[PDB]
Amino acid sequence: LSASEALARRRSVRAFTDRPVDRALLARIFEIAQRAPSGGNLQPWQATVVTGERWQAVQDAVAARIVMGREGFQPEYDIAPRGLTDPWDSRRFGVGEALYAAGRIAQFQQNYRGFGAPVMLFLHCSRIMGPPQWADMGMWLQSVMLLLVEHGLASCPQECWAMYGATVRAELGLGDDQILFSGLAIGHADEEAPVNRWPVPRVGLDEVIDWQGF
Amino acid sequence: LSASEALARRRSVRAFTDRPVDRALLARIFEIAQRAPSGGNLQPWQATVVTGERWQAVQDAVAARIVMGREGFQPEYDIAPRGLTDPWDSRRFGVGEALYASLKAGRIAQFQQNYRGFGAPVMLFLHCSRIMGPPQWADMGMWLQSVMLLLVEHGLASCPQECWAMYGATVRAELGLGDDQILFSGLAIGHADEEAPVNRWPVPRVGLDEVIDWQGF
Ligand SMILES: Cc1cc2nc3c(=O)[nH]c(=O)nc-3n(C[C@H](O)[C@H](O)[C@H](O)COP(=O)(O)O)c2cc1C
Ligand SMILES: Cc1cc2nc3c(=O)[nH]c(=O)nc-3n(C[C@H](O)[C@H](O)[C@H](O)COP(=O)(O)O)c2cc1C
Repeated sequence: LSASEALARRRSVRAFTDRPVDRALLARIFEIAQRAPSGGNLQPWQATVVTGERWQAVQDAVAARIVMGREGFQPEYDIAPRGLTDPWDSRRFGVGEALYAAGRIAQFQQNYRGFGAPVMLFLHCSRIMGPPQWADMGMWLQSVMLLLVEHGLASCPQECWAMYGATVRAELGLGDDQILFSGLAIGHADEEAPVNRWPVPRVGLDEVIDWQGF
Repeated sequence: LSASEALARRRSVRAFTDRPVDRALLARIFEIAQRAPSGGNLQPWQATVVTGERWQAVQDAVAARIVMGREGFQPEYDIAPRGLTDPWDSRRFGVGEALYASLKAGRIAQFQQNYRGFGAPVMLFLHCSRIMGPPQWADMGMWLQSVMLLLVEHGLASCPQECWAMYGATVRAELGLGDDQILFSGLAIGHADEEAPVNRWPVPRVGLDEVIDWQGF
């Protein structure tokens, strides 16, 4: 499977089968993903991969947070930018309706069970790391996501876990020197599920690339 | 070429031939790279791709700052974390070893080549709105790595370059970008000189032991 095809076929999967994931395969995938670049070769990404009973523990700890209402929230940072304008948000609303086309509470709690993935990756780093190092983490993460598709697996990046970073970090036994960026649900896609088959929009290049001197 | 092979063969190339880059191919690489994910599908990345005379103007303007010594610096942000400790600090000097081994004064001289994109014919400047936060910066990395892998797949090479953020204001000026924008990084783009010493040394990575923790398996 070519990089183009991997890129094309990678999507945020929100329904996984219970087909087990080969730990050997994941390990091999992480080996190659480490070839992602990073400023100064800092390789600042760190990951705690959980499954089974531990993975169920994280779910329950956060579940406890969730019933606490707005008091249970423990933001690691600002997920949505303060000062998001509505022309930016129309992008999320464009994908937001299509995902669906109150009830919302129900689907969003599925986030916190990783949409049924058997494995959950938690991507974190030292609190000393700055914005370019977070960009390095993105490079690694997208490397992982593409390798998963190539290898017959699927994934869903989830920043929703950062709503409860401290709880997650505590449950993972990570120090308060670490900060949680995102979760990544991992597993085999339910490839007959509707939520996994709608076409996902992107803006046109006219909104992205400016050419000069050509 | 498979995604695994792309990941494996992608390196930070610091010696390019002067074979031009096909504008058409670059355009085709960017529509596919746009399939990168992003929080909320915000797609926060923006890029200004320069070549020829424009790419020469950016070079000259930054060179003017460069001779100003350290009084000329215009950092967009903190490139290296201030107070960077081990294990991390040993990692950059170690790759620093291998990069120069395959080549004070001369050391300095080579580093300044950064500001000519190591001779690359094309330079992409990746930027975004200043409203964007750290998670949006990770979104940009996701996009950038998509581009770098697609290049490799199509026989092109690149060098991501944060060195340009040392003179962000000047670069933004020469590109005509507003101060609502912040420059993250450059990406030098071109055809790799596949006999260059600088391009053939094996690039180290830490073992998974330092990266991955497994729980419940
Ligand atoms: C850093 C990051 C965090 C994300 N967090 C979530 C999340 O918490 N819940 C969710 O449903 N999707 C999440 N996503 C998926 C995005 O909504 C998705 O990538 C975007 O809508 C584009 O859709 P696609 O990836 O299927 O192509 C996240 C994506 C990224 C890159
Ligand atoms: C965001 C970013 C900025 C970078 N900036 C520079 C740079 O300014 N100069 C340079 O020589 N290399 C730069 N690099 C390349 C890294 O040094 C390189 O990725 C690392 O040593 C690993 O080497 P490799 O990518 O060839 O495997 C940058 C990489 C990243 C991700």
